[PDB]
Amino acid sequence: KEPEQLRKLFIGGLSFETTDESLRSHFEQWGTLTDCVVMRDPNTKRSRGFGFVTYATVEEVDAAMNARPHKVDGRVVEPKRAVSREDSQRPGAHLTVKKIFVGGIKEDTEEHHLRDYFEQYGKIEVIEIMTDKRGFAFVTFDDHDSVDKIVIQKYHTVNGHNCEVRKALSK
Amino acid sequence: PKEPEQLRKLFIGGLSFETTDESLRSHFEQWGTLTDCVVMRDPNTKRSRGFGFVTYATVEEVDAAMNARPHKVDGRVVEPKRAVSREDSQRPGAHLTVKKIFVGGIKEDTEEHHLRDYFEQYGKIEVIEIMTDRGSGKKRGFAFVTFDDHDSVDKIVIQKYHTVNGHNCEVRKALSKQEMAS
RNA sequence: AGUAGAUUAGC
RNA sequence: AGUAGAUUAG
Repeated sequence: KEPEQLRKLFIGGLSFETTDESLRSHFEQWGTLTDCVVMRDPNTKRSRGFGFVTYATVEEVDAAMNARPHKVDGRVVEPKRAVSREDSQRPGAHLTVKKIFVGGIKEDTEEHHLRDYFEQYGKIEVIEIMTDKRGFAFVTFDDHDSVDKIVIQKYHTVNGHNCEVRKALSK
Repeated sequence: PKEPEQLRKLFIGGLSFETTDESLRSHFEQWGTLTDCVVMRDPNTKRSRGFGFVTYATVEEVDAAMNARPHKVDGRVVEPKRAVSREDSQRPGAHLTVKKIFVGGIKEDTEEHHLRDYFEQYGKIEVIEIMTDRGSGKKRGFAFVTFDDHDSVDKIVIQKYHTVNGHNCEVRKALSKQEMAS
């Protein structure tokens, strides 16, 4: 089957009223839910303002993301690809961005190589190979979910060779 | 439509210093087609650095090569391992040989057969141990699995996600009680 | 002494 | 409390 982590969305900005039951009845419009939970404060039992929805298939996850915007219990909420507990500890893991850093490209790698591999994740806006070639490049998408789909994957083969993918940064 | 290059690549450690790209190739193409084969050399001396990489066309061929250990290349037994990505190679101890993994993030209803059901596919299991807290009696949220061949572990840690009992869980090479307090 | 690729952070 | 799951080191 497909790994649980790839079938899970993080839902940001929940209302205090939002429950496992209310969250479920909304997001089950886009598929079957293997799990649906609001994270609550262990001591107060207040909602902590976010939850998780898990579909049976990644297709259903994709459908829910394609049906943005999402309003739950009177509140616009923010669904994003669920970053694993391990990757969540890395700085910038949770930023909403449209641009990725691509490092480890070989010297004969051209722009159409990068386009051929990254098209599958979403509409590409801009590709820029760094010149001085220094072995890295930048790709800009029009939808942050395109980036999120990319960084939850481990390997990326461009022109027959692995390369590392990171969210592009401000500093 | 291939399989990622990183999963098709083996690190070959301990090469004879006379081994070349071609001699390394003629040995390892006995187990399949090689999309690449290289001896790593020092940039200034051009001398061999004592290790290389071979990449097969399919991971199936990688498995065949690993199942044919030991491998003697140009008179010397070499040590082939799953090629750890440059990114993962930067963390301490990434290349140490272990048969035992730490498994963290298992739910309270996760049983011993759940762990065995998922990890069997990587190799013969020797020992599974779910950690229960003394003084409380219930599960602590992690476990340990011991395999019979380190390559089983190496095949596990080059994958990203591991769904045990319907939930993701993290896998790390196990360190000793001493090594951890440090 | 030894078996981890290093041209993987933009003007 | 209010947008990252600490029951993830024996």
